[PDB]
Amino acid sequence: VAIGIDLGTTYSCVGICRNGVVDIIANDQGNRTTPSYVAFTDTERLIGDAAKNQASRNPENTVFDAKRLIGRKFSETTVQSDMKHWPFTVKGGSDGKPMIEVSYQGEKKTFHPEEISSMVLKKMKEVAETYLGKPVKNAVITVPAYFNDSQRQATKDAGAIAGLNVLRIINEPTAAAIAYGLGEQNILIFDLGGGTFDVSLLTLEDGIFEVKATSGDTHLGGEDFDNKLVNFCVQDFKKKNGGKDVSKNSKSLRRLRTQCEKAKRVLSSSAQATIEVDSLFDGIDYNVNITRAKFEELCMDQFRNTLIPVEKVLKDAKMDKSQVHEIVLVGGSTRIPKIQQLIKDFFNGKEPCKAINPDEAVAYGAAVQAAILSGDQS
Ligand SMILES: Nc1ncnc2c1ncn2[C@@H]1O[C@H](COP(=O)(O)OP(=O)(O)O)[C@@H](O)[C@H]1O
Ligand SMILES: [Mg+2]
Repeated sequence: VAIGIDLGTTYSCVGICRNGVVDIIANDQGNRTTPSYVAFTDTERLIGDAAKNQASRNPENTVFDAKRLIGRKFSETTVQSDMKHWPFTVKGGSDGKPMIEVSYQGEKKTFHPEEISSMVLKKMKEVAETYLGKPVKNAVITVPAYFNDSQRQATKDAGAIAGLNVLRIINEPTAAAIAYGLGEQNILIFDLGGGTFDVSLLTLEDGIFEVKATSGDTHLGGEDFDNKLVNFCVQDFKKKNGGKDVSKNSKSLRRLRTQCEKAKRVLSSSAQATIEVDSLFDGIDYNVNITRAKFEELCMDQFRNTLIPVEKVLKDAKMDKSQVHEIVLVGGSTRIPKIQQLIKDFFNGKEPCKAINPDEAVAYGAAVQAAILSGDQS
């Protein structure tokens, strides 16, 4: 028995390929993906939905973004940039590795990034075990195509810490292509997730995939679209509440961001949505209606700029966009209709591969590869 695990920047996903078909496994709360969050409380260690749902109440001890630190040295310039985002403490050890400091059961505990990720993997493992009713040990784990040897080995080590026999580390874009069962074929993976954007151009030759070029933006994702709605709501609240500034309270903002993300999802299938927060700031209730057009308007420049990395990978691959045989939409943010419209137009009306829920495709393909590596050629 071998599973496929997408260890995602913001959400992870686990699937299993049995008898040639892939079942993505929902977790305790019925969610087919699980937040890559770990929280420490006076009494318990929380992972996934429970961790994220409690983040606003305990930001200092709720850890996320471990993928941004795994396999890196603390001094790298990316860590210095990324950290003004994290409410949790990160320090450098003697070896120079990042140490995530939190409080757990009234005590101070430090964890390496791969130890945090091992906790997320262990959760996904248990999710599969509950669904299967039997233990699981073998697994394939995916990583971004640009991950280096240290980041990959640290991800493999996280698997071993979680009790998993890691059969192979594989590239996220190649997993997505495998999911779709894709002569030479030029394949463009457009992966717009919760915190990151990755564009990869692949070639399929004799059933063998080759990554020809990659680009993207490590700080463009759904969360940034949430923040445009948050900025709008902060200005709106000020206009109707005598200039009171909600942004000065971190809890209020986080409560507001949570509702902005919810409404954003609604706007992917409805023409408008409501953002509602009772007692948001002071004792003042907040309520606003957001149309798809206004949401699109607020994010247009960011939506438009997703195409610049697409042009770059094609430039680097010495390839004209008309030579792309398939466009694969990965990442939950590719559910936004305006994003899909921009991609299709850029590729002159070519319909993209999107039938597989975009936040599951990576786990989907990973599970396929896990089955094949287990001797199951079904
Ligand atoms: N229907 C939807 N419309 C717009 N965005 C969505 C929708 N569903 C999920 N998302 C977004 O997708 C993101 C998560 O994508 P995911 O693929 O899990 O990210 P990652 O793989 O980087 O962890 C979140 O920002 C979330 O808001
Ligand atoms: Mg993911």
